[PDB]
This record gives sequence, structure tokens and C-alpha cells, in this order.
Amino acid sequence: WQENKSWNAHFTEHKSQGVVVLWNENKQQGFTNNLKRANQAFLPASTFKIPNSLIALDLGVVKDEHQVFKWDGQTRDIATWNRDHNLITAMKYSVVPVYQEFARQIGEARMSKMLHAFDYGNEDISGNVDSFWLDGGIRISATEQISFLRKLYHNKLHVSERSQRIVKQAMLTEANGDYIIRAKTGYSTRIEPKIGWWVGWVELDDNVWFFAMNMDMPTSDGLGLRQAITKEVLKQEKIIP
Amino acid sequence: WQENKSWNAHFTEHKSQGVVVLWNENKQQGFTNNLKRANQAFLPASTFKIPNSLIALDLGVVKDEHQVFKWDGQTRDIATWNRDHNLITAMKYSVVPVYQEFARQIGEARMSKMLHAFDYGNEDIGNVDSFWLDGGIRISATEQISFLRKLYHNKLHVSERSQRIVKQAMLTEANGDYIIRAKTGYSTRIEPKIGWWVGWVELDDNVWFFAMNMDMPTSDGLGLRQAITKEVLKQEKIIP
Repeated sequence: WQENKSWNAHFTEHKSQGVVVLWNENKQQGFTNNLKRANQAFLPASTFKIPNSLIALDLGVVKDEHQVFKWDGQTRDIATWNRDHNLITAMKYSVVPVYQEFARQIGEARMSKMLHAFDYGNEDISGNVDSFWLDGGIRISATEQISFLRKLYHNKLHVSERSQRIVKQAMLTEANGDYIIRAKTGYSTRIEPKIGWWVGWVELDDNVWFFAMNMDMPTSDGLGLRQAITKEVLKQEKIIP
Repeated sequence: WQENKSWNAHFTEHKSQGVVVLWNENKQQGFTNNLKRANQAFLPASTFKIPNSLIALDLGVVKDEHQVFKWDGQTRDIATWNRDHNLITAMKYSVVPVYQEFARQIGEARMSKMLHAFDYGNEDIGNVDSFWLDGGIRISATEQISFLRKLYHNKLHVSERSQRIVKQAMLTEANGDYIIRAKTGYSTRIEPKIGWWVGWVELDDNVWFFAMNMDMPTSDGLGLRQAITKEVLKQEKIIP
């Protein structure tokens, strides 16, 4: 591993504080601006939609990425949630109520087994099964996010290959002729310190770069900065143009 | 089917001639600037990498999207071909010599049987590693849409896995506004030299299938495949 504090320029420039952690899959080498923070475990928040998706698919609570999850009819803050969703849009728009229902159907017992199987964070689901990833006992650090994602990428998790492909599909965030980003955003607000997450990978023609970042996010104004700071780091490291 | 000749302005711009065909999935309605050309058949050229990929995957000729097909050491015209490839990059760079080997490994019996199962155009394969480039196989833009629609819905006669991996390999462009999975072609071995772009645009709420071809008298206009298609897509408010 290497610590590169020059990345703090990209944080400070965006009026921000946080960590980005990079994993170069070909060379098996890691880079971060803050070794301590890289290992600090926080609530996964909506980054939990990755393991949650895999388990629901594998257990058949979600048939496929086309099954419609109708709106519960309760108007919420984020207009984008106030509508019917499939897996692709629910991840795209980070649709909490949809996933709480998945957790409710999966159940405490099947959820615990699955997370032990995944070696995911502290594998703690204390709280209710329907929101422990927002305000329960589950904690995961940046480096643990990377370890889990490398297993996903390589179809190595103990759920079906199909479930893995489907979630990787739902993870698609950005692509062009230079790179493909598969990733998931998160925003933990219910327990201090409030933090945003962006975790996933960048696929290049002959290599894959895994990332997991988080940053202090005391207000929902700064959410766009998760991607912006990450991109500035990826540019600096010559991974993207 | 609706004809919309106002789309010709996007071809006119560049002294280009050709067709864009669109299919609105929610609506089960299609649109095109030229109904006649929409139904004319041409060599698929590299758009055939889609069904070739499905066939190679289903038969185990290709293990997965990570398997490396080492370069054969013979330098070829197109610089991106002169290196090692997997299914992702062999598709992205339309790496003919990779796909010719797939087709030689598939064989004429199983290719011909697969193409009939697929209802793929005229299905016209002793032409095994080249029929899609200079053989008798022909497909129209409208037939491209029908084939793509089955692939989209995993309706084809290959595994779900194989369909999913090819759709992954088709990924071309993605935004917060849209996802394009597609495949280019460029047919120069038989007249008329033409360019193709076929695939679909994934939105939150809908999917829009497309298939375009155009006269390509020189390679200087290859950018126009995607460029003219996007102009039509923006006119139809499909993408901002």
C-alpha cells in the first residue's frame, strides 16, 4: 500500500475532507490519501444496496431486473422515489423503501447467513432487518468495501453467477470509449459523523481499478462532490483522461 | 410503422444517404426516415459479432468475457487489432481475426443451425469464417430490430448467461440520462460499401431499439454512423 497525501488538494479544493482508496488489480497494489481513514468502518448506508440486491435475487425475492416494485403510495422527500421502480432504477435513485421491503422479505436469519458468507464488514445486523444498514450495528470500511467488490467483480461470492451479473448490470453508472464505471453511492445521515460513500470500479481495456471513497457530508448540498473528488483523483493517477 | 422524412435533414447535413429505424418498446411502434431502405437487406459485416458472440459463448468456444485471445503476431491494418484481446475489447474494436477463429471453432453445421433458430436475416452461411463480410448473408434494419428485441428479452435460443454476457459486451455509452448497448459495422468487401449502427437505448421507463445504415463511399465518414443516429435521438427527445 502507498499513502499519497497530494490527493488532499482535490479534497480541500472541493471544500471537503475524506478518503479515497484505489486498488490496481493487475499489479495488486493499493493507494490512499489517508491510511487510518481507509480502515475506519462506517454505516454502509445505500452502498448496502449491493449485498441486498445479490441476496434478494439469489433467494428469489427479486425475479430479475425487470420485476416492478410498485410505489407504496407514501410521498417522500426525494420526488424520484415517489414512483414504481425496477432493480435498475431503484439502485440508480437509491430507493430506500424498495430495499427495506427486500430486507423484510429476506428476513433476519437469511440476511445474517448471507453476510457471514460474504465476509461483509462486521457482519452485524443488530437493529431491525429493514434498516440496520442506515441505523443498526453494521459497519464497513473503505478497504472492506474493496475486498467485497473484488469478489463481486470476479463472480467469487457464494450466490449464483447470474445474481452477480445482474447486480453488476444494475451498478452501471458511466461509460464511454475510455472507461466504464460500475458503482454505488451512499449517504449516511442517522448517526454521526454524516458521510457520503462512492464505491465500485473503473474497467479499462486491460486492467480494473477498484475504488471506495467516503467524505464528511454535514449537508446534502455536497453530494455531487463524491464523484467530482474521485474523478480528480482518477485523473491525477492517469486512470481516466 | 410511421415514416418521418424530416429526419433526412440529419443525413443532408453531411451529403449522406441512409436510414434510421427506431422502435418504441412501451408503444410497440416504429419510425423511420425511409420505409423502403428500412427493409433493404445488406451484409451485416461487424454487426454480426453480436450473434457470433452468442454462438461462441453458448458452445463454450469462449469461456467468459475475461478469456484472453492472444494476438497471432501478424500485423494488420488497424492498430488496435495487433494486441491481445478478450470478448469486451474484441467487440469494442471489431477485431475481425478473433471472430473468424470463433467461427472456424463453431463450424458451419452449428452456425447454420444457430442462425435458423435465431431467425437471423436470410441465414446464408462453405463460407464459414467470412459469410458476414463477403458471403450470402443479408439482413435489413427492420430485421436487426426484431433480432435485438429477442436478445433484449433473453428470448433467443442460447443460455440466459450467454445473452447477458453479450449485452454486457455491447455496452457503448452510459450517462445519468441513458445507456446505449450497440454494435458498429462497416461493409467494404461487397458493394455498396455501407456503415451500420444497431442496438438500443435504455431509459428509466422505456427502451428504444435502433438500427441505422448509410452509404459509406470512403472511410472518412465513419463517425457519421453514431453522429446522425444521435441527432435523430435528440430530435425525438429520447436523449437530451
